[PDB]
Amino acid sequence: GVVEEAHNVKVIGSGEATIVLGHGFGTDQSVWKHLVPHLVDDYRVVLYDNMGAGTTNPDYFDFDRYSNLEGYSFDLIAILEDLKIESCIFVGHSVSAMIGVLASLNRPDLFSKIVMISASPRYVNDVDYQGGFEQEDLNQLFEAIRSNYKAWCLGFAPLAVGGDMDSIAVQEFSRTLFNMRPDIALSVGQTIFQSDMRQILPFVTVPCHILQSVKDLAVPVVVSEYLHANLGCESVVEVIPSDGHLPQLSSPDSVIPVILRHIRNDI
Repeated sequence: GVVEEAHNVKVIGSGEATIVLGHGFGTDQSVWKHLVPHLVDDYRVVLYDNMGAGTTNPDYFDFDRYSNLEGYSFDLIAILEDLKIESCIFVGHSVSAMIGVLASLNRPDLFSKIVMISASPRYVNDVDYQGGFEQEDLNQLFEAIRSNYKAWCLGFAPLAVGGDMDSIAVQEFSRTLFNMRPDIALSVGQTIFQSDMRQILPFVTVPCHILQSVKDLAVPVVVSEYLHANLGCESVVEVIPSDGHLPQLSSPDSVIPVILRHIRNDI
């Protein structure tokens, strides 16, 4: 199947009860490796890769399509339609949380709940909003990515993942980051860092569970409070006593039980 192949779609199980898991920048569906084992006996589990991940064909990366997060939301809806899924719990890591939110505005019927891990609607600070970054900080980042990609990957992965600098998770994320084509990494990094989803949050109607590490390079804790205050749906927040932007990969013993409780239990 064309969509299946392009996004490396994997489907594990057959019930109606379905969970779809979307990954963040720099990684792939393997970020879910410590969560999936605990879902498959109860749910049909769907994994996919975002266009532009290093596991995808760079020929399919259309810079205009992906110039806004809406392109990735259309991909998500296409995957759901291709699989004939009528409803799912969507678990979105990092940018995928916002991708799922956008998809839910167009097709709320397809989602019963969104569980977000490491989400942010806006990374750039203004005089009334803390997102974590000044524009000049983002400018430096993009220049690094342009100048020497390998070296940028090696420096960034430990910061993003947190914990011990030579952990297996750091190594894995360095590998997946460097698997991206450099031009695509740069373009998508800019699209994400410059995004702004704040204005649409009041229109969300699907219930959201907002989870993050207490220490996350890209997500100040106040962002979780901001999502909770401004989302128009029912929501709950749980800050986890963990380090890292990919804590489901790097700190599973502390993080997986929290994600599971939010998947299995409704607000």
